[PDB]
Amino acid sequence: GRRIQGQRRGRGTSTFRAPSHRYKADLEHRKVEDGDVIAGTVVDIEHDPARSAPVAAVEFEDGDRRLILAPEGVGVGDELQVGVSAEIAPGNTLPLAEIPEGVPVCNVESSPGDGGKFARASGVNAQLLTHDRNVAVVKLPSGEMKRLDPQCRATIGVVAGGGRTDKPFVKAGNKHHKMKARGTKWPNVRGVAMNAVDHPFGGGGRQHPGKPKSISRNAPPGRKVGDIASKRTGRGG
RNA sequence: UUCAAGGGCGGGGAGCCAUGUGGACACGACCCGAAUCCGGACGAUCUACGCAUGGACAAGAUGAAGCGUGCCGAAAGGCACGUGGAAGUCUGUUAGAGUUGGUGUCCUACAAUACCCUCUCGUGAUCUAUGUGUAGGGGUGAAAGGCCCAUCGAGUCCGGCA
RNA sequence: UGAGGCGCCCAAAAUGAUCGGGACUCAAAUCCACCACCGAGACCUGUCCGUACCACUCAUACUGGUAAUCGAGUAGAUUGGCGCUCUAAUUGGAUGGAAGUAGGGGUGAAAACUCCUAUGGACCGAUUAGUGACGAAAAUCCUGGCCAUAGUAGCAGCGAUAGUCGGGUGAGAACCCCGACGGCCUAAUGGAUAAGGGUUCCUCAGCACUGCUGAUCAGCUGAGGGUUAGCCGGUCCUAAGUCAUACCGCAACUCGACUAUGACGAAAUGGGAAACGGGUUAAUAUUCCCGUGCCACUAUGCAGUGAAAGUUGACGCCCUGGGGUCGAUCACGCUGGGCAUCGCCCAGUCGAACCGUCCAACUCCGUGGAAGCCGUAAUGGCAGGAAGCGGACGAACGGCGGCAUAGGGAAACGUGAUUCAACCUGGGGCCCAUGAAAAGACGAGCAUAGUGUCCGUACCGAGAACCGACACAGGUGUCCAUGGCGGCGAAAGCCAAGGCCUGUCGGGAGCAACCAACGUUAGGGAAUUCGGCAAGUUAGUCCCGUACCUUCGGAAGAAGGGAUGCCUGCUCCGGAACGGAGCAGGUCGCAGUGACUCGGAAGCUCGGACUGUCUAGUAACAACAUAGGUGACCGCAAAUCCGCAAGGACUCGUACGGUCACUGAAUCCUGCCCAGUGCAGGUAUCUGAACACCUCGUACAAGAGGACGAAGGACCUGUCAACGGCGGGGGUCUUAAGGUAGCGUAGUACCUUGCCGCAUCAGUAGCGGCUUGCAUGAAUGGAUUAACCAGAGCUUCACUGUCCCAACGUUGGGCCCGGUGAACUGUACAUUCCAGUGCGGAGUCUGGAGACACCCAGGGGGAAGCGAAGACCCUAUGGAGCUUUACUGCAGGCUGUCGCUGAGGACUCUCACUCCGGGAGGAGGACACCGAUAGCCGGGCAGUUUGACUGGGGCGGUACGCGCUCGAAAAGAUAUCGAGCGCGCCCUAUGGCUAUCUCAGCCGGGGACCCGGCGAAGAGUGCAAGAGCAAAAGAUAGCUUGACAGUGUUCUUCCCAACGAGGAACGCUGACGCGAAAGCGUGGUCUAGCGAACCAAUUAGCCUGCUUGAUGCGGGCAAUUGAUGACAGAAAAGCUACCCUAGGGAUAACAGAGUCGUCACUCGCAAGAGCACAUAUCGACCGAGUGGCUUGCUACCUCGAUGUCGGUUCCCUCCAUCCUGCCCGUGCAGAAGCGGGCAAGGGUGAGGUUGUUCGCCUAUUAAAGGAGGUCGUGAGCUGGGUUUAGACCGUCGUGAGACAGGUCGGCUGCUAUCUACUGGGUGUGUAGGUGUCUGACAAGAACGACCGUAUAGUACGAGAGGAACUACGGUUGGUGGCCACUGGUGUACCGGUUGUUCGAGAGAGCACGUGCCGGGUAGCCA
Ligand SMILES: CSC[S@](=O)C[C@H](CO)NC(=O)/C=C/c1c(C)[nH]c(=O)[nH]c1=O
Ligand SMILES: [Cl-]
Ligand SMILES: [Cl-]
Ligand SMILES: [Cl-]
Ligand SMILES: [Cl-]
Ligand SMILES: [K+]
Ligand SMILES: [Mg+2]
Ligand SMILES: [Mg+2]
Ligand SMILES: [Mg+2]
Ligand SMILES: [Mg+2]
Ligand SMILES: [Mg+2]
Ligand SMILES: [Mg+2]
Ligand SMILES: [Mg+2]
Ligand SMILES: [Mg+2]
Ligand SMILES: [Mg+2]
Ligand SMILES: [Mg+2]
Ligand SMILES: [Mg+2]
Ligand SMILES: [Mg+2]
Ligand SMILES: [Mg+2]
Ligand SMILES: [Mg+2]
Ligand SMILES: [Mg+2]
Ligand SMILES: [Mg+2]
Ligand SMILES: [Mg+2]
Ligand SMILES: [Mg+2]
Ligand SMILES: [Mg+2]
Ligand SMILES: [Mg+2]
Ligand SMILES: [Mg+2]
Ligand SMILES: [Mg+2]
Ligand SMILES: [Mg+2]
Ligand SMILES: [Mg+2]
Ligand SMILES: [Mg+2]
Ligand SMILES: [Mg+2]
Ligand SMILES: [Mg+2]
Ligand SMILES: [Mg+2]
Ligand SMILES: [Mg+2]
Ligand SMILES: [Mg+2]
Ligand SMILES: [Mg+2]
Ligand SMILES: [Mg+2]
Ligand SMILES: [Mg+2]
Ligand SMILES: [Mg+2]
Ligand SMILES: [Mg+2]
Ligand SMILES: [Mg+2]
Ligand SMILES: [Mg+2]
Ligand SMILES: [Mg+2]
Ligand SMILES: [Mg+2]
Ligand SMILES: [Mg+2]
Ligand SMILES: [Mg+2]
Ligand SMILES: [Mg+2]
Ligand SMILES: [Mg+2]
Ligand SMILES: [Mg+2]
Ligand SMILES: [Mg+2]
Ligand SMILES: [Mg+2]
Ligand SMILES: [Mg+2]
Ligand SMILES: [Mg+2]
Ligand SMILES: [Mg+2]
Ligand SMILES: [Mg+2]
Ligand SMILES: [Mg+2]
Ligand SMILES: [Mg+2]
Ligand SMILES: [Mg+2]
Ligand code: NA
Ligand code: NA
Ligand code: NA
Ligand code: NA
Ligand code: NA
Ligand code: NA
Ligand code: NA
Ligand code: NA
Ligand code: NA
Ligand code: NA
Ligand code: NA
Ligand code: NA
Ligand code: NA
Ligand code: NA
Ligand code: NA
Ligand code: NA
Ligand code: NA
Ligand code: NA
Ligand code: NA
Ligand code: NA
Ligand code: NA
Ligand code: NA
Ligand code: NA
Ligand code: NA
Ligand code: NA
Ligand code: NA
Ligand SMILES: [Sr+2]
Ligand SMILES: [Sr+2]
Ligand SMILES: [Sr+2]
Ligand SMILES: [Sr+2]
Ligand SMILES: [Sr+2]
Ligand SMILES: [Sr+2]
Ligand SMILES: [Sr+2]
Ligand SMILES: [Sr+2]
Ligand SMILES: [Sr+2]
Ligand SMILES: [Sr+2]
Ligand SMILES: [Sr+2]
Ligand SMILES: [Sr+2]
Ligand SMILES: [Sr+2]
Ligand SMILES: [Sr+2]
Ligand SMILES: [Sr+2]
Ligand SMILES: [Sr+2]
Ligand SMILES: [Sr+2]
Ligand SMILES: [Sr+2]
Ligand SMILES: [Sr+2]
Ligand SMILES: [Sr+2]
Ligand SMILES: [Sr+2]
Ligand SMILES: [Sr+2]
Ligand SMILES: [Sr+2]
Ligand SMILES: [Sr+2]
Ligand SMILES: [Sr+2]
Ligand SMILES: [Sr+2]
Ligand SMILES: [Sr+2]
Ligand SMILES: [Sr+2]
Ligand SMILES: [Sr+2]
Ligand SMILES: [Sr+2]
Ligand SMILES: [Sr+2]
Ligand SMILES: [Sr+2]
Ligand SMILES: [Sr+2]
Ligand SMILES: [Sr+2]
Ligand SMILES: [Sr+2]
Ligand SMILES: [Sr+2]
Ligand SMILES: [Sr+2]
Ligand SMILES: [Sr+2]
Ligand SMILES: [Sr+2]
Ligand SMILES: [Sr+2]
Ligand SMILES: [Sr+2]
Ligand SMILES: [Sr+2]
Ligand SMILES: [Sr+2]
Ligand SMILES: [Sr+2]
Ligand SMILES: [Sr+2]
Ligand SMILES: [Sr+2]
Ligand SMILES: [Sr+2]
Ligand SMILES: [Sr+2]
Ligand SMILES: [Sr+2]
Ligand SMILES: [Sr+2]
Ligand SMILES: [Sr+2]
Ligand SMILES: [Sr+2]
Ligand SMILES: [Sr+2]
Repeated sequence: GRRIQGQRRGRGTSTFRAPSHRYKADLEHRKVEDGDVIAGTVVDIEHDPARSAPVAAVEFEDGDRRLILAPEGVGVGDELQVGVSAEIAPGNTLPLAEIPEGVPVCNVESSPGDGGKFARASGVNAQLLTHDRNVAVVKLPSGEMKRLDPQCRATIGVVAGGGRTDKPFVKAGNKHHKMKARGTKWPNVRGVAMNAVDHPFGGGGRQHPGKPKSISRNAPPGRKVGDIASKRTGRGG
């Protein structure tokens, strides 16, 4: 047949790329020499096109003006700290080691100095549970217990924008505007609604997948559609 | 070949070459005739979708939240009037976009998709110009096997090829 | 009373009857005899030719001879000859005229040869041997040329109907120019431009070309000329993004991703230093010239030490205040014009950049001191300091002054105001959406001077300059969005400025038919139709008023009702408007939203929630999307995806994420099933590859086996909002469960027009209910639902030419004339008609009939008309797209192993390598990544296959390999999807021999046993059938292994007649068994029980392997076993309605033709009953027929096409008669029924469901008959059904997909040549004229039917009931004609009146061929 939509994606053509030339900044933690002698002042709160959440512009002591992944409760004028000796206050960044157990953090680094990888979406937060000399245990938004190098930096507090998901889009037009700010092809035509040549589920008088939807992990691209390697399906049992 | 026998093939000198001609096989194989398949190229001046930078939307209707005033209330609030001006909101041949019916006109046409009346949309998932990107078993597709320069259930050109 | 001959009745069909026709009756019939004739290419006969044979001969050269026993021919075989080109040898012709061509003479059976004459003006032969791009009637053959078509179609149709009278120029004027009059265009038909074009621009001179006619004209032809820039674009900047170089990949590159660098990337329309006004030319113009001004850089001078922080460039959508120019309008003045019953109407009244100055808003400061005040259109503001007062900063493309005794104007050369586009500046609101960047500029003075180069510059910008082959009704961006009236308006309509008469052929006919657009139609009012399709109705604004239902938004403009102008004088709101809302009085019309503009309304049901999307070019929908619901994967060194790789999208993203899927708003809900399939997890044991390891084997190696065992599978578990499933049976069974809530005859229900009800005169429709559901049912989502809809169906009110039933009118065509001027199509002939025949669907054949030639107009019956090598169907060892547990492979994923890879069946470490980090360093780590290989998964991808037979194909079946009987016609051979029926083995005895013996069955004596008798065979002999067999071929007993090895002959397979395996009969040789021996035994009495090559295993001996020997392991001769049943041998599944090609009437669908079982109709016989009575009437059985209306059968015609059903319109016919006329019978009193006969003149109608045909139903009727004409009628109409592509449901299928099952949508080309006919002409014939006739023939339905009255309340009859003859009056259908009457029309005409323009008035134009309304003459009509 013809390559399915999931295969057109990988080519990274315009239709599938994110509007990067419109994105603001890479909200990675600042790189400090050591000591924590780095402080800045929240100079402004801005909208972040790539995450539908707010971001804060900070002016650091040494003269660096950088956008920051802002937690909830940060406002203009407030002073933020980034370093091993930073104060344990919402909005400050420091290694997990320096963080008191039982404190919600966000923008947690995967590997020390990478800039942050976990808990960066609207209103989410990781939960630092255990400390140690070799391993800091964090509970991520998905609820999974993650073991991290205690040298991994994080920001105290939860991410700004919480509850963004509580309000329904109501209209296709609203979904539309948001989708235009992402790297996604939208709207979505059902596989069952296409011709056999276009999808494993296409074809047949009435619409229906002429096959079970749970597909093997080993399936090749073009065939791996439907419920990928499902451990189970439905709501029952 | 055969204990044995019986079979098979060959045996008392005619061939070799040349020229014409009958016929066979591979090759285009008496000549034309068709839908393919493959290779390398050329096309996004059409069109599909995305992106960049610009542009367009008379007038009218309806009257959301919010706010106000008055009365009622212990309060919560309620009611009335006003204000306000929301909306993939209504009417609209505004610009602009489209095309339900006439199965009208035309059907060697004005036109290889046109004409007229009726009809639908017209502040938005809107329409539109230019630039720009995606290329052939590949694009693009709110999916009709639609569209990729009058051609697409696999473009076009030349070649494979007689 | 029997028999025979001829005839009669039985006896009905569709355009015109037939024996070929005429026509025939003591025959021109039939039968019995006879007589004489005609009539082939036969037969006889003369001459000649060919061929064969004979004699003579070198001869196949002559000559002679023979043919009763020779003379036709498609495919094909054989052989002699004609012509063409060039070569060679030999030999000729030609300027005293070659070849060729044209006409003509001669020869040859013919191919073809030759001569004469004319033309021509230079080459041309013959013989012989060669050479070959050597011969055309044909291929929808190719190219060129040409005729008919035809002086034909077009030069009309579009909301842009456009001209006319004079004159000018010229050889020539409808369309070239001037004037007048008349018109057209207003977001365009005007002005400026982008792309694109490229000289189209201007001038002069032209008209052969181009131009829908003409042309003096031009976008055409000839010749010249024309585009002038510091300040308008380019140039500069960067955008999405592109390229180049470096680096890396790649076999490689002109290929490819990242990362660096550099460059490229915006001409209307992104950012951006600076120019305005006027004048000038045939054509340029912010470019030239005049005046005035400005910017940048540089130099000099003065000033200045500031200089980079900040600001700007620089920004979304929606609402809105304020400032404010142009425009427009109002008031008054000035200048000029127009009009002249008034006193009005029009135009103008100007003046830039720039320099200078003014500042509202915003922000902030001082003062002040609000505890309730300040403020807005609105929000709002304040002791964190309100108002008020003062102040800093601070705007216009704006005001003001200069510019300006610049410019411009004939002149005047204004002044104020309102509403205010541009432009300036604020306030508010929205985002799961956040609305560029960079160069540059400001920051940062002034004088004077110098420099400011390079490229573009014309013109069109479109119903003739662009793209569409065109001077194409198409397509094509920007701005002019503020000209006047109008009105809500950037709407309509009318009119300016400006443009045009080129959406470019004209002339003529009261101008016919017919067609395209359109106006008006009495009464009825959807009767029309599949369907109100088409048309119409309603309409603007204000007031009153407004249901069910509802998600409380809506429904809603629901519905329904009323008002509407003008004039006079006023009130209210507001600062006011040339803004708005009202009042009082007066008054006109048919009509006051007067034209124009401008909704018809209501209810029920189905679907999809909604806005949105889509098949460019037959589908706009119920399909796609959607928010909402849900499930799946993934912690980021991730999941998913692209790349061979280098690398990459997602991703400046991180679970409130984003990937993969399903369902499809809300609301109420979403049951049972984990057996199969899918996914996932687990797994003692089982199974499970390669490397390494072990055993055997090999001096080694091949190889055989073993141990170990990953993923995977077995096995267990989880999982259905995972594929899917939820039946039959009984009061469980398959295969897990056995259908719960709901809904239900459904867009799903075959039966089916289900049944009841509603509604209608009548309702296959629709709605409600019932419901056992052929075959509903829960995210394959169920139910339900307000709102929405060019979605499907139904009903009602209103309205109407849809209809009854048509008419009249308008505009453009049509017709005639001038000019211009195609195409389609053409084997030939062609004046046809009725029958027949023929490959069964004829203008051309046969027989008749008719027919004087030509032309004009017409509507289209026929030419199975033209257009397209049928899209249907089948066939082909065709193609393609699609599917899958088809065949075979390939990517990809998982997994083991080896290399990378290091040190000390579980472990530590660091040093390769990986990742994080700017770095130090951290994390990990011999793993991972990568290379190689092995096992598993693997329609994600590729190549293929998927057979044949067949009363078409499919399904079914196998007549696909074998044996028997019959078919089979007495040798042999012989078909069908012919009839009956078998074989794919079985048997160590059920084989072989020998000995002894005789069987079924019946009878007699003591179903077992014993004895006797009869008994040619009916028994038995493995299994079909047919055949064979009795001291046996059977039975019993005993013995035995011949069911043996080798090798042939022959026949069969395969008649004749070639073909393999297989088989049989008969031999020779060897070895045996039994018998006294002859002899028997090559399996079972005979005919079925079967399998190639390649390969393997096996048996015995031998041959052989690359210089040589040995060993291993191979190659071969002969043969046995292993299978191909599609059985003389491929390894092999489907869909296509998205389809494509080659062909086929070799094969189907409709139709024709044949048949006539079926169907319709009739007849013979007459049982039976009809109270008695066969026959008033009904009528079984059985028998005999006719038709060609039903159906089936066949495959004869057609696949280079003969368009389906139904309807409609229009014409002809048949009779088997429904009515009407005339009769006969009756179980006929009458009236009326019932049955029958003659008879085809006429009639046979309107409606409800349904596409229907049919049929059911309703009211009428004399009756409301049936059938043929290609199931008459699409070059006539329709397009509802059927029958393409889109989509849904039920059922089927793993799936693609399928289903005379249902459902919504879905294209109808052509200018008539011939013929035919309706009408109209011109000629010829009869044979200069006028007028009047005849009547062969021809057409008619010209008339059909009914009601009523008198007869008569009579005849008849107890009564009830109730006729006729005849004479009358009227109605209806049909027919022909006419307009006094009634009615319609009446774009003659007269009137009323709305908007607008001409100043008013008067009088007029436009508002589509009347703006609208009223009346209406002639004429035409019903
Ligand atoms: C020129 S061919 C005309 S068609 O054959 C006309 C005939 C009329 O009987 N129609 C049919 O035969 C229709 C057959 C159909 C069949 C077999 N199957 C279907 O599903 N639908 C049909 O219409
Ligand atoms: Cl989202
Ligand atoms: Cl000859
Ligand atoms: Cl320019
Ligand atoms: Cl304001
Ligand atoms: K055919
Ligand atoms: Mg970041
Ligand atoms: Mg996008
Ligand atoms: Mg979807
Ligand atoms: Mg589809
Ligand atoms: Mg597929
Ligand atoms: Mg383009
Ligand atoms: Mg209001
Ligand atoms: Mg574009
Ligand atoms: Mg010679
Ligand atoms: Mg020739
Ligand atoms: Mg003609
Ligand atoms: Mg001239
Ligand atoms: Mg000019
Ligand atoms: Mg024109
Ligand atoms: Mg009427
Ligand atoms: Mg009818
Ligand atoms: Mg209509
Ligand atoms: Mg007032
Ligand atoms: Mg229905
Ligand atoms: Mg919809
Ligand atoms: Mg279409
Ligand atoms: Mg539509
Ligand atoms: Mg969803
Ligand atoms: Mg769906
Ligand atoms: Mg849907
Ligand atoms: Mg019903
Ligand atoms: Mg369920
Ligand atoms: Mg579904
Ligand atoms: Mg064909
Ligand atoms: Mg087909
Ligand atoms: Mg194929
Ligand atoms: Mg890295
Ligand atoms: Mg395939
Ligand atoms: Mg092949
Ligand atoms: Mg076949
Ligand atoms: Mg015989
Ligand atoms: Mg084989
Ligand atoms: Mg063997
Ligand atoms: Mg065979
Ligand atoms: Mg074909
Ligand atoms: Mg034939
Ligand atoms: Mg046939
Ligand atoms: Mg035809
Ligand atoms: Mg009769
Ligand atoms: Mg009687
Ligand atoms: Mg008649
Ligand atoms: Mg017919
Ligand atoms: Mg016809
Ligand atoms: Mg037709
Ligand atoms: Mg026609
Ligand atoms: Mg229909
Ligand atoms: Mg489809
Ligand atoms: Mg069908
Ligand atoms: Na092929
Ligand atoms: Na393009
Ligand atoms: Na309100
Ligand atoms: Na339309
Ligand atoms: Na292709
Ligand atoms: Na012959
Ligand atoms: Na031709
Ligand atoms: Na000024
Ligand atoms: Na003209
Ligand atoms: Na809309
Ligand atoms: Na299961
Ligand atoms: Na079901
Ligand atoms: Na809609
Ligand atoms: Na009419
Ligand atoms: Na005709
Ligand atoms: Na195909
Ligand atoms: Na086959
Ligand atoms: Na059959
Ligand atoms: Na044999
Ligand atoms: Na018959
Ligand atoms: Na009659
Ligand atoms: Na009917
Ligand atoms: Na026909
Ligand atoms: Na018809
Ligand atoms: Na038609
Ligand atoms: Na028809
Ligand atoms: Sr990052
Ligand atoms: Sr980083
Ligand atoms: Sr499917
Ligand atoms: Sr469940
Ligand atoms: Sr483009
Ligand atoms: Sr709207
Ligand atoms: Sr239509
Ligand atoms: Sr119409
Ligand atoms: Sr057309
Ligand atoms: Sr509208
Ligand atoms: Sr195309
Ligand atoms: Sr070729
Ligand atoms: Sr002969
Ligand atoms: Sr002969
Ligand atoms: Sr030739
Ligand atoms: Sr001609
Ligand atoms: Sr005209
Ligand atoms: Sr036209
Ligand atoms: Sr001339
Ligand atoms: Sr010109
Ligand atoms: Sr550039
Ligand atoms: Sr610009
Ligand atoms: Sr204003
Ligand atoms: Sr110009
Ligand atoms: Sr222009
Ligand atoms: Sr145009
Ligand atoms: Sr004018
Ligand atoms: Sr002209
Ligand atoms: Sr009239
Ligand atoms: Sr009707
Ligand atoms: Sr009707
Ligand atoms: Sr359409
Ligand atoms: Sr729902
Ligand atoms: Sr399972
Ligand atoms: Sr039930
Ligand atoms: Sr005609
Ligand atoms: Sr058949
Ligand atoms: Sr025998
Ligand atoms: Sr199947
Ligand atoms: Sr289909
Ligand atoms: Sr034909
Ligand atoms: Sr008769
Ligand atoms: Sr009668
Ligand atoms: Sr019929
Ligand atoms: Sr019926
Ligand atoms: Sr039907
Ligand atoms: Sr169907
Ligand atoms: Sr239809
Ligand atoms: Sr004569
Ligand atoms: Sr009477
Ligand atoms: Sr009486
Ligand atoms: Sr008029
Ligand atoms: Sr009106």
